[PDB]
Amino acid sequence: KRKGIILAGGSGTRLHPATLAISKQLLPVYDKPMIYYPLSTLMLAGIREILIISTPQDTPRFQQLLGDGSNWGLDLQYAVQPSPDGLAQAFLIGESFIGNDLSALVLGDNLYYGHDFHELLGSASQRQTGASVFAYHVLDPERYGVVEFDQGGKAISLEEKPLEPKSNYAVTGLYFYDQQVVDIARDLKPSPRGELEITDVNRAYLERGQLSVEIMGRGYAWLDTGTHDSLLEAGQFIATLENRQGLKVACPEEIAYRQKWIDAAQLEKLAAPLAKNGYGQYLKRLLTETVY
Amino acid sequence: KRKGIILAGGSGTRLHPATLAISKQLLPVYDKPMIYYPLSTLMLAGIREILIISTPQDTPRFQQLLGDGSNWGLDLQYAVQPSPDGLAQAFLIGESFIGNDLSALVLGDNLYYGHDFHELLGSASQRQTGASVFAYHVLDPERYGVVEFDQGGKAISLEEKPLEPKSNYAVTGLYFYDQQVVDIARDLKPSPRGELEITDVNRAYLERGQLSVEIMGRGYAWLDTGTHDSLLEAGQFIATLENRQGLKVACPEEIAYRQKWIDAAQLEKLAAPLAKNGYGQYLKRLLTETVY
Ligand SMILES: CN(c1c(N)n(Cc2ccccc2)c(=O)[nH]c1=O)S(=O)(=O)c1ccccc1
Ligand SMILES: CN(c1c(N)n(Cc2ccccc2)c(=O)[nH]c1=O)S(=O)(=O)c1ccccc1
Ligand SMILES: [Cl-]
Ligand SMILES: [Cl-]
Repeated sequence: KRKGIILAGGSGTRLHPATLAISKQLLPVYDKPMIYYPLSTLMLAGIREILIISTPQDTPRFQQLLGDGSNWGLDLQYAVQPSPDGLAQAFLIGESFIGNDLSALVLGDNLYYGHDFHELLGSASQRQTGASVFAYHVLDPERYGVVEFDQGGKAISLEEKPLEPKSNYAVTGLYFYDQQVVDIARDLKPSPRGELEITDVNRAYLERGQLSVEIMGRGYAWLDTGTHDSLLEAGQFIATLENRQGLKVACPEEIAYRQKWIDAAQLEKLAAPLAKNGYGQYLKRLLTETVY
Repeated sequence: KRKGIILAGGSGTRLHPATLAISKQLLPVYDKPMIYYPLSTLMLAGIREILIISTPQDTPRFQQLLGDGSNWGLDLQYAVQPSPDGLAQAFLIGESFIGNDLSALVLGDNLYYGHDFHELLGSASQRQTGASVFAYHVLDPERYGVVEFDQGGKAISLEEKPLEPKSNYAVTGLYFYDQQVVDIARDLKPSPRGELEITDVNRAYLERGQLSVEIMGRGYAWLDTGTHDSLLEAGQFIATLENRQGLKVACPEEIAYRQKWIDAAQLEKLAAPLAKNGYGQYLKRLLTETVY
């Protein structure tokens, strides 16, 4: 079975003053808190048992929003990150949560969208050995881990934030790991910046021949929310799809309902308190519409 | 083989004064003229032989932009629509262009986007009998043809712009027809509004048991450009994907290049005149990037 982890840590001061109010991942993308999207993403890969790592100060705030997840058929747990020592520390912090299980790590500020996303996540979640990551063509690969391919399409190198990228293929912030991830991670020492890097972990799988790098196609939307401009862009986007469709993106209640993790009576009950606004009215409509 | 048709007709005065300047389908969605999207859509379904129907006044303008299509591996032809007698008149006007072949009709102001769009269009283009259309969940099904399904998911009725819709499933403006389409069409008389309706044609296939209605999923983007607000929304959208990816949506040159309809020397030649701007630089980069 596969446990999940959301890294919803500090972005420091780089989005202040917006974020003096609350954590980045509490800020909304259009109509719902940023963290609903990566949560919804782990739910879509069929993952029910999730660890949220954030700062000591923001843990309670996430707790208040999300609880223990039992309202939605989930078991949500929390772990505090004291210092921003890199995202590969997620595995050490999360070491007893993980235990002997498989895992998935997602960034709390990435936004995914597209057709058959459920199936793309299934095929990486389905593999019970090695590691699986997604490469997505971007304008600015310097901002991310960057995968290099040989003429045959096989991954041959990874580099973290290179000043001179080998490709425009960025590694997305959504990752799948077998039971080897903790131990590889424990053998890491901090990078020149002073962080435990996810790229160093993925590289170790690569050298073992156990890294699968699947392409996320250009028909998928991968966005993030690292600047005020891009956050804004992300809101417009979702808003446009939602107002077009009469359907929501990353509605956790709906997803749990479609995963069969809660039933129509439980859904109606979550809808009860929110009946006056468009969101509770949306969850009520899902009881009596067939949506393909 | 399958011929294509683009209906890029009058929107009257309903977008004036923007459109006193030029036809709607000449207006740009972000960086390229509206008509590049439905053109690109027919190209993606593997269609090379295309009839553009527009007003007498706009035919030359389309001609000037697009030519005979031979620059892009296409054979583009033109036919004038004198009066706005409905979109089912496309088949009568287009009757000798169609001849004994299969066909596809697309609206000149619809925007499609998503993963495996190429494969969704292939599976309807592949069928050599009957008709195939796509139903897409929308907020406002009153604006469109609306398909009804039975508990099993089978189409059981179609209605044009109903005041009291049976579902939120709109029939998109992208349609595939066998050789029966002209004759069915010739048996149509104008609706109460005074138009030859596409819904009446699709209904006739439905009653013959020869209408396939495939769902276009919520992971696809279906947008249109009927109002100034929505046009604007469509531009933002495309712009967001393009600036994110460093990739274009509905670049006809690129598509013809990937269809193998033109070669790397022809592409370089189309790039030559546009070298100074971002678009010609984009076509040059496609000569030497591998894009999955
Ligand atoms: C639009 N997407 C989506 C989908 N596709 N669905 C339908 C669904 C729900 C569960 C498993 C497969 C499909 C849904 O109920 N809510 C959604 O937001 S999605 O696959 O692109 C998605 C799913 C979760 C988070 C972000 C996007
Ligand atoms: C993003 N899309 C797209 C794609 N997918 N491609 C790649 C491609 C090109 C030809 C056949 C299959 C895939 C492309 O070269 N240009 C594109 O705009 S698309 O399928 O959503 C599309 C294609 C044509 C018009 C509008 C969207
Ligand atoms: Cl794709
Ligand atoms: Cl879908």
